[PDB]
Amino acid sequence: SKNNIFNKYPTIIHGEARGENDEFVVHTRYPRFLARKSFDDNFTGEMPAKPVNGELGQIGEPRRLAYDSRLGLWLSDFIMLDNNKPKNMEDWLGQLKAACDRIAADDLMLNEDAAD
Amino acid sequence: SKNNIFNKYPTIIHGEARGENDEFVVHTRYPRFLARKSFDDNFTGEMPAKPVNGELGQIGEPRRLAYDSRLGLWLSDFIMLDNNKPKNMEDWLGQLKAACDRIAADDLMLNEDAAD
Ligand SMILES: [Mg+2]
Ligand SMILES: [Mg+2]
Ligand SMILES: [Mg+2]
Ligand SMILES: [Mg+2]
Repeated sequence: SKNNIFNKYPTIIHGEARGENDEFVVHTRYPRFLARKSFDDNFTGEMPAKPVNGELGQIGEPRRLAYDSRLGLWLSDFIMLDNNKPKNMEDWLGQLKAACDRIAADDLMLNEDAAD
Repeated sequence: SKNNIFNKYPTIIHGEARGENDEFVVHTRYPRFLARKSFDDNFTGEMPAKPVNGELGQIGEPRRLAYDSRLGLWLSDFIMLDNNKPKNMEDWLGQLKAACDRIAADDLMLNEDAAD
C-alpha cells in the first residue's frame, strides 16, 4: 500500500526549487497533497497571537481552489495524492483547511527556528 | 487530469521538515515520485567533473529499492506518484535512475548557488 509508505515521511514537508521564488509543500497525512506556496510582497513571517485561521475559496479566472492564510502566505495548484473520492464534501473541505492552517503555522516556525 | 497539473510545478523540488536532518525531494515529471534524501556523514557537496552517475539497487533488510549517488547522497522510500504500470521494467528502472542523477546534480547546485 502506497498510503502506508507516506507514513514514513514527516507530516509536512517544505520545498523549494532552483530559479523559483515561489515555494512548495507536501502534506503526507490525509488529505495528502502537493501544493504551491506563495507570499505577498509584504509578508513578514512573524507568528500571530491566535492560531492561524485561513480560508479556502475559489479565486482568479478561471476559478481555482486556493488557500489564503490571511497572513500573506497562499497555497494553490493543489494536487491530491490520494485517489479516493471523499464521501462528504463539507468534511473534506474542512480537513483540508485544517491541514493548510498547520502548514501555514509550520512555515512561520521555519523563520523562528532560524532566529534561534 | 492530475498529471497535467504536475506540469505547472518545477521538475525537481527540494524539501525539508522541521526536526529532521534527512531531506526530501519530489520529482514532478515522469516518473513522478516523492523520495527521502539522506547524506553520508562525510558528504562534501562539491560538484564532480563527470556527470553524476548513481546506481539503483535493492538494499538493507528487507531489501528496499534505493538510489546511491556514489557521492554521499541517497534517495530511498520511493513513492511513485503515477498510478500506471510501466510496460517495460528495464525502461522504467532506467528512466528512474536518470531522474535520480539529475536530482543529485540539482542538489549539488544548491550549495554552489549559496556560495554565489
Ligand atoms: Mg485577478
Ligand atoms: Mg518562509
Ligand atoms: Mg545494513
Ligand atoms: Mg545539501
